[PDB]
Amino acid sequence: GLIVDTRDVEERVHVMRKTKLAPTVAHGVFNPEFGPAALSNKDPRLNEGVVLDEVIFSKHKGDTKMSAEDKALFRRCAADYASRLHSVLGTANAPLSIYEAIKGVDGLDAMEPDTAPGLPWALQGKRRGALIDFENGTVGPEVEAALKLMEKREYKFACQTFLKDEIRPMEKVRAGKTRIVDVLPVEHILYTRMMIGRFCAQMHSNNGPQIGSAVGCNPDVDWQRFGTHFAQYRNVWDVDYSAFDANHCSDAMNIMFEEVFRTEFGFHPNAEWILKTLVNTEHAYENKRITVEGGMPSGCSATSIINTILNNIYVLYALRRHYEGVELDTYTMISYGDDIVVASDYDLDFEALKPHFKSLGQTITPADKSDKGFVLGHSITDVTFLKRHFHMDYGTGFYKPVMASKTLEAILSFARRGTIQEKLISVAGLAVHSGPDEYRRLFEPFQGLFEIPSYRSLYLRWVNAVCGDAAALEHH
Repeated sequence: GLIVDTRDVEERVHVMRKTKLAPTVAHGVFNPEFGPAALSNKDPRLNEGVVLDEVIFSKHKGDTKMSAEDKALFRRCAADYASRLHSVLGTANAPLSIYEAIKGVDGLDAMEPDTAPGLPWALQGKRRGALIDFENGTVGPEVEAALKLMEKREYKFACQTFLKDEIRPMEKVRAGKTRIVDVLPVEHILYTRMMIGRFCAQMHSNNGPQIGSAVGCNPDVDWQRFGTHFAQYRNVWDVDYSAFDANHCSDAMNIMFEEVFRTEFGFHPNAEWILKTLVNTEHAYENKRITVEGGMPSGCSATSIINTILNNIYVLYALRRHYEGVELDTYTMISYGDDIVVASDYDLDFEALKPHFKSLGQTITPADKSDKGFVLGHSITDVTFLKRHFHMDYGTGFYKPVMASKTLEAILSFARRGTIQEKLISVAGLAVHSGPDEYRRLFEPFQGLFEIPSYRSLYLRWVNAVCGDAAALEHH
């Protein structure tokens, strides 16, 4: 986005912290080229000249203003995608009750009871639980007051910059490439969920190529569904973006919000309004207040869904800006945020699409760097989606999500104190797909210290998850 103003204020919003990640027994064995991101400017690992503040906001290099002709085309694309989306999902998009927004509904998890509350609550020493009764699904006086301002469209707010405590490749760690979470006030998240939580739950429940979204999918069971679909096309491309979320221009955001969340599609008039509050935002970092025009805040409610919707419209837009007669059936795709897989029987020239994506402020390049240009002929077995490859399981003939061993090793090398056992059971679910031998090697360091699921048990669990009938047939 475009930083239009920077100012210093009296109130200091703390951002520096201590990492909660520590090495595990596997770290000494795998020696991963990864480490916890720097959470302080004083971190000795940072390179000379690295100012955490600056690096974090360096992604904002402008808000691309689209021509009248391009915005008209973009609206047509947004409306065409919206037509497909609501045709598949239906129009039961009315507001969620306060209780439902807090507790959740089928397809939408409940809100986090103890995560950051945002501003100005964090400066007042108030935690989320002091504002909302998460057990009974009710809100206190402070939130109630804020909701009234939102119903009247008079609500104002500032985002709290939060450093993401996570593992990253060391090269990025040293460069100070610590990612962030733009924490919005809890009442804002609550109201956003009230306005579009219904729609979000439905998108989760209907994930797939038809609506171009993988948000809410379960790789274990869905890779077979996604794999068989894409294996049917002549060409498959996996695209990479640079700062996808930060480079969404205000024109694209506003237009998308205007065409997708219309009252005629079952949404309350305030759904478009609350989403639009995300376009021009104020961010607090220590004593600084930075105003940014354009770009999607990080971690805001429905972030994955919004980014995925934009990704779908971007592809339709770019193809139509280059070719004539392009429609939704000209190609097929699936995306999760900035992650994306596109396919078509037509020999689409993605290299030529670069300038068209640039008109949106987005920079695309092939996911496969062993080629300074897009090529034809790739298949579903050559792409990576959600950090997973599409491999055929020889035992069943079903596709399974396989993660790179270097990635798994890195994941296994660090953990928050007291969570290792639970983390291992989770990663085991990801590692089973790498096969018996690699599975054994990856968990070898933990043997005897923690309970490691047998490869056999996880494989059987997976077969039934992907196809219950197949699991049953094996018993005739």
